[PDB]
Amino acid sequence: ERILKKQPAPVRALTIHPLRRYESSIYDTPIPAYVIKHSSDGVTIDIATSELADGQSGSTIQPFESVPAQNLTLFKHDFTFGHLADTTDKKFVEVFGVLENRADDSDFQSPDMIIETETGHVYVVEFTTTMGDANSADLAARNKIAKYEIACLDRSAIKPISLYIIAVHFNGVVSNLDLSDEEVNEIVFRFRLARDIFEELREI
Ligand SMILES: O=C(O)C(=O)CC(=O)c1ccccc1
Ligand SMILES: [Mn+2]
Ligand SMILES: [Mn+2]
Repeated sequence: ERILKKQPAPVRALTIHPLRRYESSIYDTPIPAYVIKHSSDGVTIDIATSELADGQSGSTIQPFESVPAQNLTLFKHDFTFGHLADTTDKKFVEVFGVLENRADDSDFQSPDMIIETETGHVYVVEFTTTMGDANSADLAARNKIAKYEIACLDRSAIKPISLYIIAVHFNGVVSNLDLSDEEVNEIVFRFRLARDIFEELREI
């Protein structure tokens, strides 16, 4: 029995912390070689993690990164943020039930994460990437906010919601999380490697 579930009710509202621009500081860091291995189910990326220095950026990458067939088209997105979410996409209805007397499209939207805490707070997290610059990253983040703001606001009448975004570009991150330099660098480092592996997968 969990006592933190027995607290008075929090304010039921939508909270959005402001977006901030972060710059990567990956200053000439080893990037691991890779070989794309044919598998029964999708591919497995054989990545030479032994080439990396202990604790350098990229230390969250696994020696063998499985990419099942069903996750292939979102590889760039999912490899980039794979150290933060095992998987992505959870439907609103799975956490809130149907909002109104009748279901509608907002019940079946699925941001990359919907996290419910014992204290009764819900965190909605959306990841996105861009091949553009920091200005393109800020625009992609604002587009994800606009995509989910209505569903979050309506469901905030049930449990309070905080909506977080991470948008990655080649040289940094736009996010309303409060990220360290090392956390920014991990996201960017994985995105940069993901871009490389993608140029190969698309040719194959
Ligand atoms: O674009 C993103 O940032 C997504 O997180 C997309 C996503 O979930 C998805 C799922 C199924 C089909 C197309 C996109
Ligand atoms: Mn998604
Ligand atoms: Mn996403």
